[PDB]
Amino acid sequence: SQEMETLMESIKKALEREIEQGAIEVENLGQQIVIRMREKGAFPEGSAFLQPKFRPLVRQIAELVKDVPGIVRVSGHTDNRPLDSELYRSNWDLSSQRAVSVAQEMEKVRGFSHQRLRVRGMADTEPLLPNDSDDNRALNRRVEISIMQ
Amino acid sequence: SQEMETLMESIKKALEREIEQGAIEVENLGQQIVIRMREKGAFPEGSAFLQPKFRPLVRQIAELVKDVPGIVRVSGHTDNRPLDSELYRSNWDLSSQRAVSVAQEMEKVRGFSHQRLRVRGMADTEPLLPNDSDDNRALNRRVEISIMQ
Repeated sequence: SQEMETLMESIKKALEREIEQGAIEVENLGQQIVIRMREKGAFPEGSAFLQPKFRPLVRQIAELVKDVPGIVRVSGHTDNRPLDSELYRSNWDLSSQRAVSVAQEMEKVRGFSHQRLRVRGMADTEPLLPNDSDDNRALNRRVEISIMQ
Repeated sequence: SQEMETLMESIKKALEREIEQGAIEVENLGQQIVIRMREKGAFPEGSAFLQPKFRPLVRQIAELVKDVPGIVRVSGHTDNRPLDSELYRSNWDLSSQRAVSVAQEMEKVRGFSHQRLRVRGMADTEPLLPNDSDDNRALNRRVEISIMQ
């Protein structure tokens, strides 16, 4: 587990500003490191299109973990509001596509193995917060990258 | 698992016909029941569009499992051939969207808990066989429904 702690703090350091700005949270979860990335500044609402300024952050994360063993699971999330858009068939679709964008962006980093990636759409099944206000529903719409040894 | 072993037989007998044809395969892996649906007959090649004749089979599976506890994880898979797609951005996308099509169909069944579902795209990271023949690749392109107690 030595590599877990060194890896976690290494990420914490490299992402210091993003963490301080609330755009990212990094915490240990059993034998996995979980990186949560807020919707604001990463995706436009209702869209899976990864936003320009966020691409490099994603690649940085990929850079940080490329030399570590273990599955990299990318998971998209929505709030519990039914979705009305013509582009996506449901919350499963949108949460799924968001994880797809991030995974596609990570595998562009040379040395980051494609084989390590797993993509998940979680729709509204794993809330962080009760869906009882706008601020909360927004925090639930994060994308998560889980590093699993 | 006795609730599972019963479940499994209920499934094996429910889908005996399709199990014969080779449309479905039912295995048991640990405390989990895996249903593998063959690409041919369920999805066109290169498409996440669930074929009309295959929809009722998916609903039937949702019916058979609606009464047991446990996560229902739907996973799409591809072979390792690069996707030549207008419609899909990558094998993550296509494999992902296939799992979305199946999940959306299952939750149309009354009493089936939306909250149980998980959607994953595995691309080519979990071959059942090496991608060295046309039969093998066709086989790798299945979709799986995993029932996890």
